[PDB]
Amino acid sequence: HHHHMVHITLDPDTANPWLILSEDRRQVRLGDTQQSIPGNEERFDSYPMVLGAQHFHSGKHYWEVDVTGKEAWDLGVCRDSVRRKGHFLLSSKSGFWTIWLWNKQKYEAGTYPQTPLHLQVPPCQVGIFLDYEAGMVSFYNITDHGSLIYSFSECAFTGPLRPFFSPGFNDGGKNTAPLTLCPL
Ligand SMILES: CNC(=O)[C@H](Cc1ccncc1)NC(=O)[C@@H]1C[C@@H](C2CCCCC2)CN1C(=O)C[C@H](N)c1ccccc1OC
Repeated sequence: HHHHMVHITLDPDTANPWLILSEDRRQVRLGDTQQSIPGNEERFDSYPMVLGAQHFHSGKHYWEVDVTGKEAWDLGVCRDSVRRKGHFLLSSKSGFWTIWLWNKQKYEAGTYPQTPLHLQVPPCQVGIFLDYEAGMVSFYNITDHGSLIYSFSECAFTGPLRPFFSPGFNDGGKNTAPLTLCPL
């Protein structure tokens, strides 16, 4: 899957305004306050969420994310069509294919309802693989020899798809650290 590597740039036009993106659009973290930026149609308004600029219409695509020091986060892909504005449940039923950590050490897949995961090694790095034609998205524990964390299959897929990130909420005080997309 390593050879299907893709270079992803976070899109500030989708970014929830509490989010702070590094200049190179390779890092995202949650600010202590809220940016003043357009209320445009792509912007996630309710939750600290951001997409990659990239759209996947076909083919196989792979990337990695550092989560070192983080008590919560959310990673995966979603339909370009997913709703941006207002409250919703993160799941395949809303057109997102994600896993997450919340409340330090509780890992779960975004099934409806959510599936708790039994991991042997807390991941410091997460790999995300998309096979469009096979309607598949899978999550590997880079820290544990690239062991499969979880796989969504028979996803079908018709629209364009988007990479998806949240550095999580900081209700904790201790989730300040950013997500980082690893150079590969
Ligand atoms: C709390 N309900 C849940 O089961 C999960 C839990 C969850 C936590 C973390 N990662 C994924 C899932 N929440 C959601 O699906 C969404 C996304 C979530 C975000 C995502 C990453 C940034 C920080 C947290 C916060 N969340 C809501 O708050 C929903 C919300 N409560 C709501 C859903 C419907 C109808 C009215 C409604 O509230 C008005």
